[PDB]
Amino acid sequence: TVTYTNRVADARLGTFSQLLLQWKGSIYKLLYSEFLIFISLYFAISLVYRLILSESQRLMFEKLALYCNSYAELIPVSFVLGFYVSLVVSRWWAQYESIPWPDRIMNLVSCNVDGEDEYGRLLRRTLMRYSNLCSVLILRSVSTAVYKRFPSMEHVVRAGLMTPEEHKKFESLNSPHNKFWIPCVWFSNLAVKARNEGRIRDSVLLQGILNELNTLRSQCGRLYGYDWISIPLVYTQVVTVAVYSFFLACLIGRQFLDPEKAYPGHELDLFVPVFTFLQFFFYAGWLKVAEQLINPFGEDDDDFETNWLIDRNLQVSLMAVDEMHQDLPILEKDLYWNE
Amino acid sequence: TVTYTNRVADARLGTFSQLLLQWKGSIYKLLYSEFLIFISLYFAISLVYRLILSESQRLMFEKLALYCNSYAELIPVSFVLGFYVSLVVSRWWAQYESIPWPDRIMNLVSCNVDGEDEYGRLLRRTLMRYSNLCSVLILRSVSTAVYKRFPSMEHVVRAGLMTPEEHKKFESLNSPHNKFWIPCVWFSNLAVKARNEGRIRDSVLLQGILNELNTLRSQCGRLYGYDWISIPLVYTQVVTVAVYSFFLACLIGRQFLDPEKAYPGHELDLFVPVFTFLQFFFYAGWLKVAEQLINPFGEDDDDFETNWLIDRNLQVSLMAVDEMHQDLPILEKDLYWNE
Amino acid sequence: TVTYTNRVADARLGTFSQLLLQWKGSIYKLLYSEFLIFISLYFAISLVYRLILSESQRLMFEKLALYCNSYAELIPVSFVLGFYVSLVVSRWWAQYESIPWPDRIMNLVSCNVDGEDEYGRLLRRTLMRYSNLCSVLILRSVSTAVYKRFPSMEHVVRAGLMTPEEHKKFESLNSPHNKFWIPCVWFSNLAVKARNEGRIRDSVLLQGILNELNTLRSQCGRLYGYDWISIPLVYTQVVTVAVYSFFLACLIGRQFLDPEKAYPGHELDLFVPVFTFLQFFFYAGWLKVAEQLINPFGEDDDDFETNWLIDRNLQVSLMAVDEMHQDLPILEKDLYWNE
Amino acid sequence: TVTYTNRVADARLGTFSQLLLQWKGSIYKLLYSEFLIFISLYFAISLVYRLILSESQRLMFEKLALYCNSYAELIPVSFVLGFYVSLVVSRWWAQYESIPWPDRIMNLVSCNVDGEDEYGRLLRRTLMRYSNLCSVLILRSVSTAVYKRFPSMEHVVRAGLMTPEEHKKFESLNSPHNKFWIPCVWFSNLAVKARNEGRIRDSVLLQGILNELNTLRSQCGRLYGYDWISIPLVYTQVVTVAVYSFFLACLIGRQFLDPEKAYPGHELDLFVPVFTFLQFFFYAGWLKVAEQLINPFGEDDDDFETNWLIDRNLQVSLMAVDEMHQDLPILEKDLYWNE
Amino acid sequence: TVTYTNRVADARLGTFSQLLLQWKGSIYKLLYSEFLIFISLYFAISLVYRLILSESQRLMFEKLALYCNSYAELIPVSFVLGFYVSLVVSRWWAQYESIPWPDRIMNLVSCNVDGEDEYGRLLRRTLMRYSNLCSVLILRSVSTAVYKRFPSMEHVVRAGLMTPEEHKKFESLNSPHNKFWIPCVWFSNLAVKARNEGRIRDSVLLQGILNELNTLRSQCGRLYGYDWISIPLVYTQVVTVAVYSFFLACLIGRQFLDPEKAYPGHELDLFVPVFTFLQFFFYAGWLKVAEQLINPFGEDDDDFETNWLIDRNLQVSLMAVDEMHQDLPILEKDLYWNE
Ligand SMILES: [Ca+2]
Ligand SMILES: [Ca+2]
Ligand SMILES: [Ca+2]
Ligand SMILES: [Ca+2]
Ligand SMILES: [Ca+2]
Repeated sequence: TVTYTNRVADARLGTFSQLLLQWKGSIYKLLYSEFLIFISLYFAISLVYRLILSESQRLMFEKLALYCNSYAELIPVSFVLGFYVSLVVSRWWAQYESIPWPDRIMNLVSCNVDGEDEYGRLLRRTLMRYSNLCSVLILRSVSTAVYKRFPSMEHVVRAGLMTPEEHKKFESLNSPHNKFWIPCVWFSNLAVKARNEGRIRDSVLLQGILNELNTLRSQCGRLYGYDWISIPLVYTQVVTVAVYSFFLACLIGRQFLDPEKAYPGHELDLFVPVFTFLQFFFYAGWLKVAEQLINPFGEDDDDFETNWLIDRNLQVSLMAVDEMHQDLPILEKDLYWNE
Repeated sequence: TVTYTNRVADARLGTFSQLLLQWKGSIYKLLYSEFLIFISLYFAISLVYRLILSESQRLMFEKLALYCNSYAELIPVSFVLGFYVSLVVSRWWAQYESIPWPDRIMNLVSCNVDGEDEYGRLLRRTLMRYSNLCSVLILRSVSTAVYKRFPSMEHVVRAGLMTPEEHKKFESLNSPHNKFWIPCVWFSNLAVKARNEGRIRDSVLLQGILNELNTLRSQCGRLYGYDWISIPLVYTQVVTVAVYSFFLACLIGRQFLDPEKAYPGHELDLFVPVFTFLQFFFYAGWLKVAEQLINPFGEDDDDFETNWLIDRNLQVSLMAVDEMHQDLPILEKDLYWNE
Repeated sequence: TVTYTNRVADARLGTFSQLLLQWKGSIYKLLYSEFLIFISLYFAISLVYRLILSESQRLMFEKLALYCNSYAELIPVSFVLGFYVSLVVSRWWAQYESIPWPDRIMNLVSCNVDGEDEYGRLLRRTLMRYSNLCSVLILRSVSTAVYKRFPSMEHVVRAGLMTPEEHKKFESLNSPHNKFWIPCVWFSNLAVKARNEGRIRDSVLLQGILNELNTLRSQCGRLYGYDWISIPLVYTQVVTVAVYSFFLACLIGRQFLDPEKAYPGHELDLFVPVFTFLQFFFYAGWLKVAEQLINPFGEDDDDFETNWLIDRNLQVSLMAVDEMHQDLPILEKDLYWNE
Repeated sequence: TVTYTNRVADARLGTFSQLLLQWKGSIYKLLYSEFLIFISLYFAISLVYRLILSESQRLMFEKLALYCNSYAELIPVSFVLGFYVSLVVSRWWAQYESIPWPDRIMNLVSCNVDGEDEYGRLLRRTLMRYSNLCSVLILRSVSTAVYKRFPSMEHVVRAGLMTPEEHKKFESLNSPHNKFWIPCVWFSNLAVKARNEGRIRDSVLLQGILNELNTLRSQCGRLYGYDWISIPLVYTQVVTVAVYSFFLACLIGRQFLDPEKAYPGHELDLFVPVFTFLQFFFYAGWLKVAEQLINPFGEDDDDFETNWLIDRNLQVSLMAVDEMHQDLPILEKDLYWNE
Repeated sequence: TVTYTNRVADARLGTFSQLLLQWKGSIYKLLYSEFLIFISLYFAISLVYRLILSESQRLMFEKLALYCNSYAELIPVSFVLGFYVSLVVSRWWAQYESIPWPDRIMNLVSCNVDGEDEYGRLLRRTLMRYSNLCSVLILRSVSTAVYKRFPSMEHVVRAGLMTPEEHKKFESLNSPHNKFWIPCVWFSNLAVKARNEGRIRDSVLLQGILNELNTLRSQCGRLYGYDWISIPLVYTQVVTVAVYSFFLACLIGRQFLDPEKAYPGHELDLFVPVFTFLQFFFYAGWLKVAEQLINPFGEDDDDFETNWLIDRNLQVSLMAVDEMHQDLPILEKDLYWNE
């Protein structure tokens, strides 16, 4: 993602005007190629009109230019872009909040699974590693950056997320579907084993741990559902046909005709339409918003930083249930102590 | 569904322009017949205008064409399509998230119902099969693809979802309503029987299993509610009358009149209106979005893959509570082991 | 409600065009009287213009018709109808999901309240009957169809929902407010009595039953809140003044003036404006959507079927906690049994 | 509030047309003064134009009227009113659902706190009175009607909501912030005291009572948050500058000019513009919707009835935990008793 | 924030018109510099047109002014501002409700952690101080005002939120990420230690305390997610290019041309366009709404008062779990006591 939230905290004079001079993740980086194609086509048509055509051909081209200028209409294009980009942004933020965080399971496994010896330490680390693996196996299915980081399951083993005996048990389980649900079953079986051996005290603490497991499972299921069910293809083809029809009308209708014939609206020849190019930046950039956000797990400048998030979740989890189990600072009186 | 999420991960040059060359689930496959009817009517009217009519008849037709061209208005049609398609897409995604998944019940039944002998194995398998049956009995009511897969209850028996004694008990229960709530009562009675025989340890684990049962029941109730309560019929008839009135105005008002009489706006005869046909693709495709998504359990190219989802849920459930009960990999130290 | 969800499963050629030939719940049944009033007023003004008026009076009427045709403006009317109908449809679907279903309480009372003798049977039936009564007492307050079914509390007694001793206890309780909260207190007291006599085993099962009771109470409170707090009256009067002002402009501005005087836009006399009548069907039907859905508990063709839903809930509840208490089919091996 | 939900149940002929003849809470009562100011300014300008000005002054005024009529533009005003009123109505209904209801705590305190003697009776009444006080102390902060009912804390004591020893303990607690959180701490301490004395049986029932306490605390926190964080002032000033700029353009541009000079669009002198006044009612009433609903706890005709709701909550709570503790009707067989 | 909710309770005559005379947080304070730049550029171009240019240059400037006036189009600018400001306001209110409040943890820690001696007092104070620290460490990451209050962790120590031994333990924990999750692990370990020493009675009360801890952790995670994932930069650059293109068209197209040449629409020379400046206030202020609300934790007049909220939360928490532990008013009969 491109974070600029510290830049737009106050509403000063140059609040949003300073954001037009940025390159990374901007509208220019997304519209360079389309703008150069549009410039090339426009000045090609204009120079063919000025230099090649004969006089009757010029008259027919002027009539065609008036015909095409009658259909350059902005309002329904603005409608369909507004509703489509609203749908895309709603699904974008809805996909962000489905990314699973291990912290709620971390707080309970760090405290409730007892044992300051080796075995309870190993038990807590294995539980949080099973929680992180259940998230990595769905992020490598919904994202291309995580999939380029983990192309095979052996790359998941190399990273330390899965011991080779867990990989042998993982491949021995025979299922033709996506296997992101395997560690979230291993977690619950290990938690019940830990209770039956005497590490978890009562049933209530075990059921709290299992409820947070099911919450993380529902998060992974939401990510799977957003990846598997896209925005419909016809509703994307409608907005592209609309925007490209508007720009095809503006390629011909927005020419500068001959002023000696005095057409209404064509009394001046400027050789370069500034406002047509600004309308191009407006409409084509407001389509590129929806092009960028339709899959936020890719590799754009403003797609989600998911590899960083995997690294954070693994380090924080194994830090909090190993180095922070019953390791508290000394209970002292605070500054607001009355008596 | 038609998945193209891997294709639109990055915002390259040909991001959405490559989606216009696709056929399966596209706008062309949904607009072929309407477009051919529109082409036939338009060129019929145009050739009758050019070849059959006399001169005074030609003058009356030109006056009628100016009258009909005065009413080809795009802005309220774009309004009503925008709001209606927003409603349809909101209900579409709301119906996806109501499809029940057995995984939250699966995690708890795989671990908490004890017994490595035959009886506890049979008990866990019967519990997850009662959870899957409560979902299949509502998917064969809300969907046409699941109903063509399971036309009678005997087809549900053949698939292994229901033993014949369960079918005899199912038909002995006399109720004139939809019976999708029967296995979700059998589940809770079998869970309480399993607790009273000594398989489930405490009351807390039993109540956690029953809470996940009630969550799956609420999912099935949401699917029943979305199928039974449609979008109102008058609010669909409004958008169809609007779009067909616009196209009836464009059949006559968008003719190419005789240029020798020099009507304002009709100075050139091109024999084929490109921009009228592009406006047809835009408006008729933005109506076909709402036609396709108004019942996402049918048999379109972008309706929900529900038979696959039933097969997945059954295989994953019976795999996780039978082959994975207290079958864990060997507890080893991970790569991040400090001491 | 008018269900057509099986008709619009696929996006065929005649998907929505077949819905224009339906009568029950359609736009025609809602716009018959307004359309006949509009036709009568329009042709009255037109025939007075053609037959009664003198020539200077004709000239003044033509000037008035041009003045009124200058104000027939469609875009803000389409704005205010779009936002108002969006609010109405949002509240409509929000009121559907607040209707209470007894099934979550049914699953727990069918299993956890023990006793295969007469007393436990009577206890379970009394609990589910107290759950259904707490829903009927709010549906007869928010709906007119349920109120015509149950005009007095004696009609609730006749239907079997309330024994006469419960009616005596119900009328002995002195409160000047709506008494839909009485059976939801009787439920919790009977559940605690059932626990203290030895029927409910532990505290956890009792608290699960009471939590589902409070969920059904929150559902009834939502229905009470949606009925008591309407859409504001000024926001309905705005959209009616807007639509009726547009149609008052179209009564006079859309006349066919005399072609011999050659007004711009009035060069042809057709005697019947097709597109004005189609704009009438569009705008008046898109107002009738909001007229129909503003109270979905009435007696329209697409209001909620609430009497059927009460009958279903009562039959399913008393069936599941009496005939299905510890009455399970024989535990057999399924078809996917491995060993 | 103005309830008309029983009036608009069916979609008859006079469904919404009968709502235009109502006065209480209507558009007329909110637009009387603005409409009279607009009428006075308009006819003042018109009579100064007709009677006072000389001929060259008349020519300059006609040029100014054409200039101002060129800027009376309706579409962006309709945009900004639509989005702003959508925000106001969304926050309005969101503030209704945050009003706390004591019924979920009432069901649990009526049943779980044991004791048919004096002490348990006093304990249950004190618990529900602490629940109601925690709601009254935030309704007298967010509302002006509740604040006029309870101007000081002594008026809260007079009403019986707070005994004078509770007022002494309430004022002894020294905090410079709003003290609506004090009775919601007293509730939890009294509940734990009641458990430790033997009135509440187990820990599970105590934790259920405390969870419903925290739910009511979150409701009060939502009301505090909606009152403290208003809609931004600049986003209200934008819509008022837009609507008043449109009406300032219509004061001068919508004059009836001299017909003898034959301006295009001013060929008739009617002395009173009907459609300009109807556009005034439309736009000014669609602003008065947002003016009325921006604080729904005031004293408009369609603000929330909060004093009634406080009276209801207090009477229902003290009725249900005192007169209805273990006072059940006699368990009889219902009408659907099979055997 | 700027609170005016007490001012707009009723819908009087001067309800919103009195808000146009306010300065703090208004549209004037946000548009002063842009308005002066626009005034300077406009009157510079106008005086260069009136005094410097020759006659043929005047003719070319009039042609250029007609060309630029043909592109001053308001409707798509109003579209894109409406949808963008709707997104900004939705995220604004969504970020308000993610601010964590300690009151739900406060109610349970004040009652369930036993001990009226020194040790239980210190235990309850340390628990609520760990809850407040977990909120301060994320507010100093998402806000600039809290970060200017707490620039280093030593400033957090000075304020009494963290004792120096807790700071030594906090810096000994080695993690390269944001450490706002450390006190929410210390809380759960101290709660389990308090249960194992005999202060918390059962497992159910401990699990309720831990569930409210996880709820506050999810609140802090939501604030972190809204700060880290901004609105996309291209979707802000689109709306700024649109608004600045409209104002660049209005700088030249809205000039007052020479009336002696009698251009259509330029028949009068007023020297100052009132309606162009009002359209500037409308569009530029409706952009400044989105400029102000895009980061509501900054230092605008209508950003969130977060330092006050931190002070309130700390004082209320340490007041309620120290001075209010088992300190109840005397149980007296209320005014509604029957017998
Ligand atoms: Ca992307
Ligand atoms: Ca379909
Ligand atoms: Ca109705
Ligand atoms: Ca108000
Ligand atoms: Ca700000």
